[PDB]
Amino acid sequence: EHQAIAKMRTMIEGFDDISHGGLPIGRSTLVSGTSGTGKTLFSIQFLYNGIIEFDEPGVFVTFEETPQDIIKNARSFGWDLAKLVDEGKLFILDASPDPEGQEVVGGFDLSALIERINYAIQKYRARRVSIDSVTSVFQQYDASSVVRRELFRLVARLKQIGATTVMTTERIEEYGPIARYGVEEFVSDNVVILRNVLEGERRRRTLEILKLRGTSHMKGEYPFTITDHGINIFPLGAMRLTQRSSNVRVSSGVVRLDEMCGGGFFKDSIILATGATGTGKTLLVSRFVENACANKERAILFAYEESRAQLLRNAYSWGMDFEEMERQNLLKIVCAYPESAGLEDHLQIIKSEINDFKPARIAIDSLSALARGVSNNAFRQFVIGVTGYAKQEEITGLFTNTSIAAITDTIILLQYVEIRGEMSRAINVFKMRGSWHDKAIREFMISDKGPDIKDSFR
Amino acid sequence: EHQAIAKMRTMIEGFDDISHGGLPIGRSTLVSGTSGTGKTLFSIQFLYNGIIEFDEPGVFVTFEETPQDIIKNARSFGWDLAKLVDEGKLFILDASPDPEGQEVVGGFDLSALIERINYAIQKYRARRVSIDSVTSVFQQYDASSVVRRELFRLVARLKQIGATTVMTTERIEEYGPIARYGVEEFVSDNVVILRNVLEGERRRRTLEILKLRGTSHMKGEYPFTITDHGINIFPLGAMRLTQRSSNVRVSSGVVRLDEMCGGGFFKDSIILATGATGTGKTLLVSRFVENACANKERAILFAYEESRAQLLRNAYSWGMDFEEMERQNLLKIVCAYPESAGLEDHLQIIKSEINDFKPARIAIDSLSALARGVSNNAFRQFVIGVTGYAKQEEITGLFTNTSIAAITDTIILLQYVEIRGEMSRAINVFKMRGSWHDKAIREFMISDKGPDIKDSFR
Amino acid sequence: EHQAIAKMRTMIEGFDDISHGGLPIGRSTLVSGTSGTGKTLFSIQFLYNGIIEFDEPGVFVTFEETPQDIIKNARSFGWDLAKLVDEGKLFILDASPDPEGQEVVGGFDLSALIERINYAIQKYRARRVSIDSVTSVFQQYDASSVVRRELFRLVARLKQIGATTVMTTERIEEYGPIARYGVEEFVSDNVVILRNVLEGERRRRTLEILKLRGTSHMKGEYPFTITDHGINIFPLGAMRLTQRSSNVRVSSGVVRLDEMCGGGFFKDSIILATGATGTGKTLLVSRFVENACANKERAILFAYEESRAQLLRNAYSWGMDFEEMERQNLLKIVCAYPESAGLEDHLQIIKSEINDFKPARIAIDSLSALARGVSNNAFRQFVIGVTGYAKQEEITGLFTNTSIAAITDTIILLQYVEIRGEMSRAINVFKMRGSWHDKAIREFMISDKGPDIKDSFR
Ligand SMILES: Nc1ncnc2c1ncn2[C@@H]1O[C@H](COP(=O)(O)OP(=O)(O)OP(=O)(O)O)[C@@H](O)[C@H]1O
Ligand SMILES: Nc1ncnc2c1ncn2[C@@H]1O[C@H](COP(=O)(O)OP(=O)(O)OP(=O)(O)O)[C@@H](O)[C@H]1O
Ligand SMILES: Nc1ncnc2c1ncn2[C@@H]1O[C@H](COP(=O)(O)OP(=O)(O)OP(=O)(O)O)[C@@H](O)[C@H]1O
Ligand SMILES: Nc1ncnc2c1ncn2[C@@H]1O[C@H](COP(=O)(O)OP(=O)(O)OP(=O)(O)O)[C@@H](O)[C@H]1O
Ligand SMILES: Nc1ncnc2c1ncn2[C@@H]1O[C@H](COP(=O)(O)OP(=O)(O)OP(=O)(O)O)[C@@H](O)[C@H]1O
Ligand SMILES: Nc1ncnc2c1ncn2[C@@H]1O[C@H](COP(=O)(O)OP(=O)(O)OP(=O)(O)O)[C@@H](O)[C@H]1O
Ligand SMILES: [Mg+2]
Ligand SMILES: [Mg+2]
Ligand SMILES: [Mg+2]
Ligand SMILES: [Mg+2]
Ligand SMILES: [Mg+2]
Ligand SMILES: [Mg+2]
Repeated sequence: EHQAIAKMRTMIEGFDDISHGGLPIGRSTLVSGTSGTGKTLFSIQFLYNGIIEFDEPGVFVTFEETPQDIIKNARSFGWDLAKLVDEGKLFILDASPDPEGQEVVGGFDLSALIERINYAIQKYRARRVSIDSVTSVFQQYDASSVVRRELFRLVARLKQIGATTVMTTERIEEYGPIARYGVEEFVSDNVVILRNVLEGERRRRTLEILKLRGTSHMKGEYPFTITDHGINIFPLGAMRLTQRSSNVRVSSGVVRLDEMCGGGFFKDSIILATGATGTGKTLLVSRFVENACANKERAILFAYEESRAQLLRNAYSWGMDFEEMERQNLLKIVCAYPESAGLEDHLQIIKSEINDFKPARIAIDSLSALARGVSNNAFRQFVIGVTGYAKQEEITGLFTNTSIAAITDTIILLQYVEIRGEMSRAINVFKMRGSWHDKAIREFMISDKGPDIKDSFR
Repeated sequence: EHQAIAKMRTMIEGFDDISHGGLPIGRSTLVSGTSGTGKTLFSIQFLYNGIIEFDEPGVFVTFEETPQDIIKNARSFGWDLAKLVDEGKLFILDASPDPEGQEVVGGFDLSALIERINYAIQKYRARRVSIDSVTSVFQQYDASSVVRRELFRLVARLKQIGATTVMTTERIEEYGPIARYGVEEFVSDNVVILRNVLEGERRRRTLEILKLRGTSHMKGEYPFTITDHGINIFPLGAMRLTQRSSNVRVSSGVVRLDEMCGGGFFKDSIILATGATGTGKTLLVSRFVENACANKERAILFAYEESRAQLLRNAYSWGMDFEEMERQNLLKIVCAYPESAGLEDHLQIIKSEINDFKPARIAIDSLSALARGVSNNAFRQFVIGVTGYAKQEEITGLFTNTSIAAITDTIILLQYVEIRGEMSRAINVFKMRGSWHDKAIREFMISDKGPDIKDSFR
Repeated sequence: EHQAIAKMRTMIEGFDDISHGGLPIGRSTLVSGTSGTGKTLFSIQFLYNGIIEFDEPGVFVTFEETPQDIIKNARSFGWDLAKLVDEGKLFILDASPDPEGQEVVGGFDLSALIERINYAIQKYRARRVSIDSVTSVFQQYDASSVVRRELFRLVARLKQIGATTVMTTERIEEYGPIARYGVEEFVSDNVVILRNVLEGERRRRTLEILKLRGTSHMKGEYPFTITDHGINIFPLGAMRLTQRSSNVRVSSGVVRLDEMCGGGFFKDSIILATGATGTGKTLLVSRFVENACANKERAILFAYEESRAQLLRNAYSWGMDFEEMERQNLLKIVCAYPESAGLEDHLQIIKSEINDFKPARIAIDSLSALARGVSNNAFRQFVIGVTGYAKQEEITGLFTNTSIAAITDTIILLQYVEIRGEMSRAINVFKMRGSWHDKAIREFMISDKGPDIKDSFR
């Protein structure tokens, strides 16, 4: 209702839409998670994007890893930190100890740990601080009520200096307490929790903001993925659309099908073909993709239950010759496998290939193959993400389901009808959005040229 | 995006496809698991394959087992370690204690344990170190925050020496914490966890890489099996195929069936026969196998619900004489039992027999017998593995199911039809991939010669 | 692939098929289980069968029971130990303490416990050692990391002496850790765990080998039963068969059933009669059993729902006179009750009666009565065990099920058909294996003589 707390953009893909503008300026943040969960590179990316984009130097405090290993690990993501250290922008502070030697109590914060930090801040004019593994200095005393004053004096002193801070903490369990001692969540103003939960012999990374005092955020768990470019969080939200085309109807391979359905599929719409097995869905996918090369357009076919070479053989059996249209770079075949990764990584692969090839038509074969063994919520998230990315990029998408409906625009239903001791077939344009769709039920046969929709069942 | 961390191949079957090229060079690795889980021989195999293939000497540090027992245990797998000790390649270091004597604090790392290791490394020019049961030296003090500095100084010193290291740690629970003290996962760069989980009065071994800092890997649990040659992990992934045959259609036993189905089964395809009990599925399996001897080819029949001798009796009742074609080594019968082992063991037996006999036809009788009592995910993994190995080796496979479909290529349906107070039968080629398949529904009878597909039900 | 570890046969019924030849020679073995689970008599039987069969003397170390009580407890199983002590074969060593007195630390191993053991081994030339309740000497100090070196020096010293050793350990929980302190499973080479799990107000004993270093075994839980002769484990595995009979077809009580079904039931086959209640299944069982006395053969009827006297009354109502054929010792009736014991106890009773009477025909009435309230897996094991023992002994078996099928050879289906306001019946030989089986559906009535298969339903 009035003035709010100013925030700082982290430039991590997807985090700034979750926290409503970034992290608050001048306050600490706790990033706690179990082992192997992705919390060391969060601070690395938070420093790197701040240096590169807005030209803000930052410091990095280490407790377990030497700086050379940090630079070597960050070298795999593409970005180089040794050059930025040479330029005097970034300063890796070392507080990890010697492999041999003695100790007394393990030092103290205002002894040297905050003094060297403050000297480096006033020397490099840093704006962002990333203290990593604060649990590595409190470990020497199992004194759960004594670490409160240590964390409190650290957070208060860093607030007095006036720099944005990210702290990192370890867990033991996945859905238990937020940290080890059950103290740090009641001290830090901002809490971010990372999970790596194992269910059904598969892992799944999620991110969650627990509290930001004095401002608003999004509540719940949001999935992410560590890739070659770093952490990639997936948010939600519908931007502006240009859906009002209504006259840029495109063909659907079969001209007899386009006699039905009002004159062709809309350019920005989701088409669903459904039916039992062996009924002719891959034939419709093949027609839909192979029609695109006649207008000199690009198209991608994601196959999830066929072995490419088999697709080429069946296509040449129908008279298609995907190899020729693959030579001219008008068709791409991915030929993946459903259990090779999770639905999250599959969605990332789909988005990367769509961005790489820039097509005009997308055909995902057998969504029902991606729905075997996974949970219902994850599959629903995958379907919504794929459909939203397809409709936002103005791409005609065709999906195949083996026997969602409130999301798709057109539905073609295929089936078997037993006639006189023989198994025939039938086709039916079940629904459309904004067109007349030929309410008859006609039969068809898969000949040696393709589908041939015959007269009705009267 | 840039230069990555160089890796070292362990030559374990299936591990190099999971970790994307092996283990990182010059960094430690934690292999933690419960009792009896296969973590001692992981290090033995990691040393042995490194010596044999690439000629890299290595050292083995012991804490509980005397070297003679290690050599005697490794002798059962076929490989001999005493000769390699004589050649001066491998050096079993002993740090296990005397059965009688005294102690002070149990020694220390830089006292003698790292000094003898470093002396042996500089003496034998070793490249691979396998410290086994590091928990056997930290046990004397229940000081969970004090073992952190010990493990850290060990890992850092071994990194300074610059050798690839594999450490071994014990657990108490299966799905609880990664190790005993909840510390070692936050110290070591690489974590590998082995499980031996008991569910439904059956055991199942799985392997999982939890984190590799600075590189990529596969996430989740992957099953393995300890055999006469060592650990045999089962990866995933489809290599190059030669599916584009389309012309090397083979017969299907019954020439009347080959009048249907377009002219025979394809050479590289999966055939599924389905129906209720008593409808004649083993008859089709018998015809399919006994056709192969007419062209002087090899064929295997995996029986899972019949007692060999009963198969012989029923075959002689149909006129097959399996002894004659078994005497010429053109037919092999396995005669196994479903609850005698798990699905991974069954798949390993199938693969070993296929590799041993080099056949052209595989007939697995009653997949529905293997699916009783097991979980759904394990059965799906078994089906995909068997089908992938069959289609990779260019082998015609016939599977029997008693009343999957998206993986098979042809489907034959059998059923009962009650006509005029009598129970008849019928046949129906339900689907095919890349052929015309005679959409009629005809009856057949199991006479004293075999099946006789009669006219239609009009 | 090469030379393996030599093993020693324990001669316990069923254990030598699980561990592939017995226990390894010269190494310890941990037998841990909760209270009342059957681990004291395991060592007693391991010593006794070694003395009796292979003429190997042994020693028995006691910690809580005086030797006189051990002899008195072993006297109930039939075997006598006092005679073997007199002959100088068995030596029951005593280490249990005095009911009154003092102590210092509770002694020590190399003080007297291993020295008296070694003296007895060198005196009696013993080969087998059975130390019982090793937890009774480490109990005085709750020092879970200090018992490790004690167990280690005990196992190493016993290996140096060179005798096969069986140790016994206690638990508190059923599916928790293997022992009390979570140490002994990481020390001993061989681990055997006994369970006595309570589920559904019933107990069930199982056995499991967890690890044998350097050799192979069976993985999972295997049920056993303590009887008058000792522990009796139930393994799996199909030996040689003589199923190729095909010409010894026996009659089926009703001759009108025998012009159907090809000429009679096969002599070594499993017959299943199924249908609703009140349909006439016990009549078929009665005919099947009472046919056997006409050829002067033996037959057993296991009744599980009816009540002896009632069977006699209904048989005399049908004209059977079971008392006369019982007087000549050609018929035996068991007259048990389903909830009187567990499925393993029922299977053991069935096997004992079959071995005792040496019959030619078994009729188990109402398998569906044994399947009420039990789990699915245990019932499946019961069915497979009964069928395998019946087919291995060359015994014709008839089973009754009230409305499996992939294991039985013939199926007779019985039902109700409502005709014109009256409830009739029908019969149908649903399936056979290796014979022609009269595919019609005929009716029958239960008259005052027996069944009368009438004409068909056309
Ligand atoms: N280039 C990469 N591509 C894919 N995944 C990567 C890549 N680099 C690292 N990873 C993954 O990211 C994770 C590494 O996380 P990071 O080391 O930054 O923190 P952390 O392991 O959670 O920290 P800590 O070890 O202190 O608990 C691992 O799961 C690793 O497999
Ligand atoms: N040359 C051909 N002549 C006749 N029919 C053919 C030919 N090639 C393929 N078919 C037909 O292809 C059908 C197999 O199904 P199809 O490959 O069209 O996939 P789908 O049922 O749409 O879906 P899915 O790929 O998920 O099984 C069979 O019914 C078969 O008749
Ligand atoms: N030749 C073999 N064939 C099959 N299984 C074997 C063979 N040799 C050993 N095994 C099995 O491998 C396992 C032995 O594992 P290994 O001795 O390498 O380590 P571990 O038992 O996990 O170690 P620790 O005892 O320290 O916990 C056991 O399950 C054993 O039954
Ligand atoms: N000599 C024979 N004459 C007539 N019918 C026979 C003969 N031998 C076997 N049969 C037939 O065999 C059938 C038994 O089924 P079959 O052994 O063919 O297996 P299936 O139904 O394909 O599957 P399953 O392996 O589950 O039994 C019976 O219906 C019976 O009619
Ligand atoms: N003759 C017998 N018939 C049937 N069951 C018997 C017979 N004798 C003993 N049992 C049963 O066997 C078990 C006795 O086991 P045993 O005394 O050998 O060891 P344990 O009870 O497991 O040992 P501990 O008391 O040290 O825990 C009891 O369940 C007892 O009821
Ligand atoms: N003397 C009789 N006259 C006519 N019918 C009789 C006579 N005795 C018995 N029955 C018949 O016995 C039937 C009862 O079923 P029956 O005792 O044959 O067992 P079942 O249905 O095969 O199985 P279960 O004994 O397991 O319930 C009744 O339908 C009844 O008609
Ligand atoms: Mg880290
Ligand atoms: Mg398809
Ligand atoms: Mg070990
Ligand atoms: Mg069969
Ligand atoms: Mg006892
Ligand atoms: Mg009855």
